[PDB]
Amino acid sequence: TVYVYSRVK
Repeated sequence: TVYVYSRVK
């Protein structure tokens, strides 16, 4: 679920 945490920024 980190894929998004890295995509957002």
